[PDB]
Amino acid sequence: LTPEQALAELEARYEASVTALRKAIGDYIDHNTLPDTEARAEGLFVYPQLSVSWAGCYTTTITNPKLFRNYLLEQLTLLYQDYGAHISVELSQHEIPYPYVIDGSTLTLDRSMSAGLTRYFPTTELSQIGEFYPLSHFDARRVDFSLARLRHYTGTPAEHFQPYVLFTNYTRYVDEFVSWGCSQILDPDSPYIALSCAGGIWITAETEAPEQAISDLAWKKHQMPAWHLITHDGKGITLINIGVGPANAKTICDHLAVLRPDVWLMIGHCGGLRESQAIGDYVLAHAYLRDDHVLDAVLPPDIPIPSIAEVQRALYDATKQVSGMVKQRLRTGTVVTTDDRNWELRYSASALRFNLSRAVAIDMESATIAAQGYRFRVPYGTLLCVSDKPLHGEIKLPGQANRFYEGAISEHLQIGIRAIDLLRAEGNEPPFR
Amino acid sequence: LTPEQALAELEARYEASVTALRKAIGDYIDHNTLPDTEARAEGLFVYPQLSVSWAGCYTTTITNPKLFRNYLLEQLTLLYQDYGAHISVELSQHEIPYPYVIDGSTLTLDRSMSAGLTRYFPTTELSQIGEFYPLSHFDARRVDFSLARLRHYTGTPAEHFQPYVLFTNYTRYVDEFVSWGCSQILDPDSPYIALSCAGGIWITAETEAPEQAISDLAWKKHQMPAWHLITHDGKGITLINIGVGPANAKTICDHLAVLRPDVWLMIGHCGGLRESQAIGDYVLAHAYLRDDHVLDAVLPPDIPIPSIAEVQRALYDATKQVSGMVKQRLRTGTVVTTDDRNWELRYSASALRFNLSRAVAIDMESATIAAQGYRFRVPYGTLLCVSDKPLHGEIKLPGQANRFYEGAISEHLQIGIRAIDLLRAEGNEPPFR
Amino acid sequence: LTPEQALAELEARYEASVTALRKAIGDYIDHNTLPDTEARAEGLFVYPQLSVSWAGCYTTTITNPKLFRNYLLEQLTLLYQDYGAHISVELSQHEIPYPYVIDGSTLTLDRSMSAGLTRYFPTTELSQIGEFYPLSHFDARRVDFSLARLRHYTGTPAEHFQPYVLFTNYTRYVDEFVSWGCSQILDPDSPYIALSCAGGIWITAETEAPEQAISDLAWKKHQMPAWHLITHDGKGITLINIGVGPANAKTICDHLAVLRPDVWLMIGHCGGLRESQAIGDYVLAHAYLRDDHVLDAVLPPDIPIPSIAEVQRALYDATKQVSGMVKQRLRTGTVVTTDDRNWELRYSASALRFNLSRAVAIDMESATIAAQGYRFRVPYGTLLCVSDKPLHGEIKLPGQANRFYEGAISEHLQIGIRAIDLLRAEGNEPPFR
Repeated sequence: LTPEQALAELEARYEASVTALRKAIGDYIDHNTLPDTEARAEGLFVYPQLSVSWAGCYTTTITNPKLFRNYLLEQLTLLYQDYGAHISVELSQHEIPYPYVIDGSTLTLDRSMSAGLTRYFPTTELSQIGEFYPLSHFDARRVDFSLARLRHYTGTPAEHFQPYVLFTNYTRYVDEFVSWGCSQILDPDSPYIALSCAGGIWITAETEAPEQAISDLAWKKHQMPAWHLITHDGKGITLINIGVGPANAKTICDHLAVLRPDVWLMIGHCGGLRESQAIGDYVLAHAYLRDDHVLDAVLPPDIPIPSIAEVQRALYDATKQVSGMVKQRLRTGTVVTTDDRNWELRYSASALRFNLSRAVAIDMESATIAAQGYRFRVPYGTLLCVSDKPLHGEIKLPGQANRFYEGAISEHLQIGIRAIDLLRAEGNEPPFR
Repeated sequence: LTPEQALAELEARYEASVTALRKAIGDYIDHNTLPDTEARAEGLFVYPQLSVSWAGCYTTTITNPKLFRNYLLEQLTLLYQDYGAHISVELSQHEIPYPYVIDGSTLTLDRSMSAGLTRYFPTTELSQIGEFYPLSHFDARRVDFSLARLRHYTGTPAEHFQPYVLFTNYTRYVDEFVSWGCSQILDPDSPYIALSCAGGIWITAETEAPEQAISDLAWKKHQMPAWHLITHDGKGITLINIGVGPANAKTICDHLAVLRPDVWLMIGHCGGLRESQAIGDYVLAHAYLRDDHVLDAVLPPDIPIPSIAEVQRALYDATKQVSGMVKQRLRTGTVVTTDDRNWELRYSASALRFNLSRAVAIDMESATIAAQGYRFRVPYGTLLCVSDKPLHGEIKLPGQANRFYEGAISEHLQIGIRAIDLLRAEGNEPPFR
Repeated sequence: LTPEQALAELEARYEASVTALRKAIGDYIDHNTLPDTEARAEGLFVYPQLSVSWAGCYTTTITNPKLFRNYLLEQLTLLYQDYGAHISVELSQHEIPYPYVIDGSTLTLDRSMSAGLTRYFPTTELSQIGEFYPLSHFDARRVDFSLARLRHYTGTPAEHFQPYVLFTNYTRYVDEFVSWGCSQILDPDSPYIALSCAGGIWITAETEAPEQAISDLAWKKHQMPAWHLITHDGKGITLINIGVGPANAKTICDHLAVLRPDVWLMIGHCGGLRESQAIGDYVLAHAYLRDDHVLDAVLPPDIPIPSIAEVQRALYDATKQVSGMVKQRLRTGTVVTTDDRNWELRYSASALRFNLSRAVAIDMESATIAAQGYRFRVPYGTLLCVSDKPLHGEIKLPGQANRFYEGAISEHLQIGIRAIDLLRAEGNEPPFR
């Protein structure tokens, strides 16, 4: 089959199933009626299934054909002009849980109606989330489970996310990014055409008020707000403010992997461990020592996490170009990651390991992001800036009086954006990439 | 010595030392002059030291005699009427780091001045923070290290904290508490006389505007805001919004232990694990299964963490009185604590342990607070409310559409406050309690 | 002191002490006489000691000033024109064991004389091998312990070793290297002037017979023969045939580190693990998975072993230039190292790890050499060539009928030598490098 037919059929089947389930819920609520157990067994509430045969056959269940349109289309056409494969679209035996299809009702229901919904209708089973080979990394019951939480943690629809992701932990970066984006949109000759903020704000070049992009209500309701800078093609920039901790940088990566991004970058601040370092110097990681106890059950510390040559070259070039000069202000080394925000009180232990690995800086998130980008096959990077010297009696705090690190906050972000630009300019494994 | 003399001498010595250090910094900045190494060796920049002899002698260095006045006074008078002890006050050989005494200058200094300050003046050494026996749990260099971060994480001065602490993780509780406090202050016959909010807002009964207590800027700048409801005696209520995670509930406890509170209470929501539980039911913990990897290096999981009979009795009585009825809406059991926000994806492992311990609920903070209250000898409690049923297909999210858990948010807080009231109504170990 | 005076004094003191000990042994053997315990306590049998003061003072005992002449001289002059330091030379309190000074006698002694030598003369104590800071990595009692075994394992004097070391495991490489060197020496315009073979053979351009360099008696007596290609300056090439196993590649590195080489290169063959690989393709390592149980007590597997950018760039350039074409014949990946020569019989276990690390090849020595070059601060590299496909039913043996891997043995060595040439063309830490 030509891929266009497959896409159209998938969309039609998914729409029919969702509409049927919505109407069944509606008339059960409003008339106390149950659905037949025979017609429902005719694949009435089931996900569409796609299979390609070329050695063997690979089948998976698709969950949102209208959101993954470009990715699915290019992956299907890449296996239709270079190999010999047959494409089949049919109905599966897995059912759509009802909490995922609520977009036209208001469940102001008492306990009896909730019990009836739980009893007579499909629900989520934890034994499910986790012709004989898988075609993609994830099935439908996991992608749909993750898309429901992306909209809750972040605050923006999942249709807006862009392929180049930046992570921060300091709100001044957010202010700088919003200002720079609002300045760039007004430029007549620029790819960007719109800005989407957390909370449901859509700013274009024809809005009377540009002074509501950064409101204080966003940090009230959403744990990890995100700002997207849309492009006409679909190649923009996304900024996510994860926070502080190695457990908040793992869940967001888990939920964000299902969109298949193109690159993850980390931009933050650390604390130097070498006497030659001065506040305001850049650190580039080429190896990570993992002291965060998360991910030790699925990826043991014996497994080595390498670096990616292309990303490091891009970061070095961007630093050289933007800084306008770098053998003394930029270092390359091993960064430590810990889940203990008060490691000083136990320093006398950690010191031993800090000597065996010849570490250069310490932070709290980079190793977890690198591990998650290794597990899900996403390119990753890191570029940190020294904010204090804990071991040499110049210890400071993020947000307090610091006139040398606050100066280099509007230039660190420029280095990150230039790295993204340079990366974009150039260019048992499941067959989908 | 009578304790009054000891208190006066401690205050005078501390004030003299702080003033001397401040003036030395000032004239070094403004005239490029250094201090003598001989007069400075006359105990010019040193903490006062207090010793009591009664078997043996105990000595510690005091850091802020005017903040710990009541505690020190009662502890010293309790050892002067029941034992035979001699009290001595002198000068120690430990020096006051300069970052702790900056309250009258503005260090808009370049790199040269910062280097000079680091070289010619006392600084923080990490080998220090961690007549022959200790008189208190902590020395001065640790109390002063913690008081500097209490003011940064929270946003309020350390002189306002109250002895009865409530922990939450859901901002609706904060809104309810602020409203109830502002309503209580206006009552002519009530112990409370003022409210102190995060960010530096002081509300009394004679303020024109009571509509600025809860602003959205607090969540922008401070990670863990706190609201205090002051009382004339010093017996009020403190509310702290720690957040989500087992690593944010450990650092705040580390920094808050040095004020010697009277009780820590935890008020939040969990996810039920038993089929008989309905959304809106109360869970009371009598044992904790610790799956959070923090604190496993200083308190191994073999050590048992018991419960406190007085606190559990108070919580049961408060629930019975406020709820106005409890053998079916209230359960007692074992709660699990995990650092993985997506445990469902790995459920098939954890299930085994969930069967061996006969668990009743799952949450993310209670076990760490209980362990920290065990280490520092502070009474602790816990009272959770079921918000979803993950294993039985009724899984929900905090902040989403939930009309049965949002109803019992103005009554859960009342149960907590009544428990605090009931607890207040009644009533190698260092000699200080 | 000017460094020349220090060198002359060190040489004179060492020569005097060695001569005194030799004569004492001689006259004890030939006349049954003992040495005085008072004159001997005048520093009569002691190592010279060198100290430099510049912050603090560093002292170490020198063992062979006439062999380390250039290294010591340049390190001492580098600290005399860039810093302020004072140089002192004196006598230490450590004694020279007699087994290290036997170069003029023949101990055809019975048991009585051996017992007398052990009793009345200094001997080796195992508590010793393993003004207040160390000036170099090793002291005299360890350097002298290692120089005695370099001459036994290898078969050549320690004065001939060159700074650029190549490791092999296949004797055909040795034959090719000997032939190429003997051809290069005869060239009138070439840096090389002599060849030194294992067993004590010295070949120059004026020898009648060039057909005795490669004799079969070398493999009889010496475990790890080495061939040196001397240069007039001191910049030549050394080839060492370590053998097979991860325990023979660790002891030779231990003993060879004390000469401070400039680069270690590994050249061997592996077994591919990817279906796209064909026999005769090159693998370049950028991360090592360590399954050899040696070195797990001094460098745990948690510590990451990075790669060196300069060496990898040189290897890539050399492959591109020599091969005369490389995106398909050259791969970059993770190599596994194991101490089990029959891993196939247990494959069903190792497979799991082979999937977590995305490995590309398997060998038996590279990871140990990389770890040893990390511990002693020596640059390291690796370039392997595929010889069989164990997992895809093309398994072969080294030395058996293989007409595609035997062709690329005279070109692999050329790539290694070109890499050495390119590296030479360009260009709590002890102060000596």
